[PDB]
Amino acid sequence: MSPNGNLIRMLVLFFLESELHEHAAYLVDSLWESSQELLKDWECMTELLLEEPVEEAMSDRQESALIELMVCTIRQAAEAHPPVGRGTRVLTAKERKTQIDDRNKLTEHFIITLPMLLSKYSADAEKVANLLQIPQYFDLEIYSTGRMEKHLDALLKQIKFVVEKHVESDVLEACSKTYSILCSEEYTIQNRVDIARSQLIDEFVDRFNHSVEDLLQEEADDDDIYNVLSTLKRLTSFHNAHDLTKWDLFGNCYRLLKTGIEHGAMPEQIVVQALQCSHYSILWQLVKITDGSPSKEDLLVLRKTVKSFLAVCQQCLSNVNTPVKEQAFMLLCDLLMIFSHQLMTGGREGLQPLVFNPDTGLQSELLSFVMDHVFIDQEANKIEALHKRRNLLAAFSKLIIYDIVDMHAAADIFKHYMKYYNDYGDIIKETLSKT
Ligand SMILES: Cc1ccc(CN2CCS(=O)(=O)CC2)cc1
Repeated sequence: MSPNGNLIRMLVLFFLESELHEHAAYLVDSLWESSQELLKDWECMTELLLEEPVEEAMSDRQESALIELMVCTIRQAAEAHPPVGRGTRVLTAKERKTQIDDRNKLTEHFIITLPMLLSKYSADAEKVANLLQIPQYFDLEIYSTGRMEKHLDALLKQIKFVVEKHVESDVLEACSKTYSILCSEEYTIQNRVDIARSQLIDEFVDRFNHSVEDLLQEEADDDDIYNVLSTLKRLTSFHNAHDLTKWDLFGNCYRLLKTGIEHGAMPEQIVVQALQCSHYSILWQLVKITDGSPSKEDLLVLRKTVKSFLAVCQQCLSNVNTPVKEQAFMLLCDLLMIFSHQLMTGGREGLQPLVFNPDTGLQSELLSFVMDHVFIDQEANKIEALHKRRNLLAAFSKLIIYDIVDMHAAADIFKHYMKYYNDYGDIIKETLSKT
């Protein structure tokens, strides 16, 4: 109890203080055989985190490590398998019984205590994004069973306060995914969560629409920019996993982008998010059309939308801010792939009107960005910026393979940048072999 408390406290210390475990998941996984009993004392963990001291209080860094360790243990108990990259899969009857009981214990426990945890740590973006990894492991049927509706309300309350207080893509994304999980995985509670969700969306769609109108009718206050950006981030975040097409967000994202192109002066992060939000609106318009039985005008309306947006992402390659150029680029390669001829596969040849072959102008510009932003002359940030330029190349690589761009003009650029490997590589290879 206070014994298990000492062990968990020293465990958080050994993790933080040694460089002997870099990943919490890996430490937990390694101690799992020997210390499963300790590592699932979740009452002890939430107590440490929620109670005030008498004494010796936890530091902010230890609080954070304890949450990350707690969530790793919740995953291991619920999944009953090592974490990704310690895998090698069949459970014994006793492991299956322990998995069921463990899921039951953590579900009953964290349904009650996750609201209290979110409440206390509501400001700390890292901690909240960690704490919201938890409900994905819930046995959601218990929200009915244990007459625990009071605690579902409690969570939705605290998710609302979190979404309202924050703009970090991590946090917003954890809220978005957590609403997804609560909704479409149990009918009893679906109806209640849908209401809390759509109410939350309405409040943000109002704030966004009022902020857009402020910004555009204006010379523009720093408040006008914060208001648009902050509300748009929430809606973009959610628009990935929630179909928000009933709110015409595309229209206002389009105006934000059309204004910034025209008067040249839209803040980079408003352009980037407006781009992402518009893209997510289109993907969702497309899903509703594939699955429905769409009329001729239904298709031709989505066509006009996609053409004006391809045109916006085209013009956005010429914006000064490289984050914009990269977003515009990534969406161009996505969209030109999606609205290729592939679309007409699976007897779906009704969709011909939605196909788009990029013109030469666009292919040339999708060639330039590669030359300018994938192939550049010149710690942690640089291995992250490399994998991104890899994604940007791979994304572009797909348009080459299917001849959506000039597949020859592209290979020439690959010759030009590989030259020093085809001219001196053999000599460099054998030399480095013998050292
Ligand atoms: C939102 C936004 C889009 C594009 C630009 C770039 N600007 C317009 C394209 S251009 O070549 O006509 C002159 C440069 C700026 C802002």
